Amino acid sequence: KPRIDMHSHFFPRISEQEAAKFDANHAPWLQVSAKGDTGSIMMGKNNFAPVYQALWDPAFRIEEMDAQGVDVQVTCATPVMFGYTWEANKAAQWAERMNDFALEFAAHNPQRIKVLAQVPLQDLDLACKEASRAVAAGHLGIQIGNHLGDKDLDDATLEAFLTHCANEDIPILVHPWDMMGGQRMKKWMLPWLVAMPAETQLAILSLILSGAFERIPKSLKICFGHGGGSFAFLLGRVDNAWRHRDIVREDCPRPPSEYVDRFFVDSAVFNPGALELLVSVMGEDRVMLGSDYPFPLGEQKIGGLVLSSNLGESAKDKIISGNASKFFNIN
Amino acid sequence: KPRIDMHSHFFPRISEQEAAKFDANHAPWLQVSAKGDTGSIMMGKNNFAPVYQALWDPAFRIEEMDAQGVDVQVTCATPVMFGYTWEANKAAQWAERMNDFALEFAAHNPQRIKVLAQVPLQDLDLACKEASRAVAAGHLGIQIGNHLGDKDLDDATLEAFLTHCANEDIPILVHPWDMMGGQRMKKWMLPWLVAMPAETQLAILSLILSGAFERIPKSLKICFGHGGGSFAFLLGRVDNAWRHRDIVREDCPRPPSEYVDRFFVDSAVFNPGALELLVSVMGEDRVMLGSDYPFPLGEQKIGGLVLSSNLGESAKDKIISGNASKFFNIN
Ligand SMILES: [Zn+2]
Ligand SMILES: [Zn+2]
Repeated sequence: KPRIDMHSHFFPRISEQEAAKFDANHAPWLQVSAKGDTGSIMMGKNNFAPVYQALWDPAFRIEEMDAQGVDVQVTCATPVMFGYTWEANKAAQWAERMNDFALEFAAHNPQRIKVLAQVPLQDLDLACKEASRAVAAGHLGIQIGNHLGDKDLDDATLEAFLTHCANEDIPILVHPWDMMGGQRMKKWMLPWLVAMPAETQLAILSLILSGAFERIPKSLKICFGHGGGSFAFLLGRVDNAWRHRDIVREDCPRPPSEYVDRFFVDSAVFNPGALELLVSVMGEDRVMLGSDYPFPLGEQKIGGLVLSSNLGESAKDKIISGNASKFFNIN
Repeated sequence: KPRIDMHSHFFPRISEQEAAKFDANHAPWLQVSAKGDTGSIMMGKNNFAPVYQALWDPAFRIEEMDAQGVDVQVTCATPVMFGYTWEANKAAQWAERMNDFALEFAAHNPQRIKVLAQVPLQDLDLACKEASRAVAAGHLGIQIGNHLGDKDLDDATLEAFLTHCANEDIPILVHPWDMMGGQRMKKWMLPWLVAMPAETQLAILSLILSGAFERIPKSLKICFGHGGGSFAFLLGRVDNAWRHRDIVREDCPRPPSEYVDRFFVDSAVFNPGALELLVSVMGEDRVMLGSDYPFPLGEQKIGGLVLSSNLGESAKDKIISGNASKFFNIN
């Protein structure tokens, strides 16, 4: 404290009516109960997901932000409302509305509620254009899904989007999404426990092993959700492959582990042993506090894992505050 | 002072014609150079994967085990030999043929070379039979793939098999294979770095979260390859999902981390920090030295990682030999 939570999500107060004007049965809208405190995300006229009032409603969130030790919270879209599968124009039309909706959300208090914007990533131009229009309008950066939906980061198109954002000092949060294991992982929220970490790790490696970091300006500010999934733990596995296989080493001139200095992670790894190794790999300068609020699989006690750790005080302040102040340029 | 490597692979001297009897298209076979030093595993008339002499030649393997300081090696099928997609009776015939080759491989030196059996896992009745048969013939246990198409370890067919092995005191090594991810990970051996440790993690969580460990006798000796993939690192994320989501908790009565007392992992994580986490999670009693010999991205210097670690002499003895001697019953 100043305490920054850079990983959380919102959903806009849109009517099914307005949603249908985009798509009648594939654009998400928000159903609210009589007594406000509950509701649900809807796809068609049929329920999609039940949802906490904290997801929308900036006023209710602030009270929770006060109850948590949380001064500033960055929030961006729920992966559902991405729409990387729609027509390019309908998506870019949709993109702008959510981003304006996000600012109507951060209008309730623009000091404590910062917002990242979404792009139509299926269309490079519109994506790049939407990004600058939104960051200039007051969004602090961009949140993208981690793939789309079959050729991963590394794809020269997505590399180009990263160059655009890097050239204009646009910060990126990369979020795992649209996993991933097919017709498996049906129970116990397995996609969140197995697939999400894997997606996130895939995205990172796809940048390192393609040698994308050799072509992208160091101006690139890029953060990866959920501690970078399983990346930090499996890194030694990767270096070993790099050392014994020409194919792993062909587009990657340095040991993959060299590249940790070209990206950020959030701290959401839910375990002191694991947070320690994450910092050991990433450096205290490259780990930012994120909660994944207000999702049940997020951190309930926001900052509790960091504050309670055997990390230095120097390290704690950077993670809780220092790193996100510079990354997003917040003061 | 003895050294036991409990994770290595072999491939037998099968000719194109003998494999042709099983399947002209899908039966793997071995093509050796005239000198007898290079080799290729073939699928039908097609080149699958390049391999070298240590895979098939136990004389050449012994000298390599001599150079490496490994006293006793436990080896088992290369997963391409599984034939889980085949017609059952054909696959059962194959399994037996393969497991007889494995006895003949071990014949060169049966005190230093120990084998695990494969099974027609797609058919429970035949699988149990072949497991029993093979162990009575000299195998110290079974190696199975971690899944059968969309069947993960929580599937009743797979749980019945484990339950059989438990009752008959047959140890199991669980190996990742037939990796998820589709057309997504085609460069830099990404399926090995990303999908492989995720598969292994899914196998473990599938037993844990379905409550399968509550139904399977505590006598079951079961080990997971490559340190149980990313399991140990992402355990916190699991325990936290279990604590805040009833659908994650529904079939699993205890916190997922309590189940580390029901299984083992090999030590192949390629990083002293990762090894330390792993041991911290599993305990020095539940981690065993395995190299993934003789594949390019196994451990080239067998035992190097464990030996250069800050672990006590007591824990090193266990991982290097102690644990496997009791797990597999070796002298
Ligand atoms: Zn999230
Ligand atoms: Zn292996």
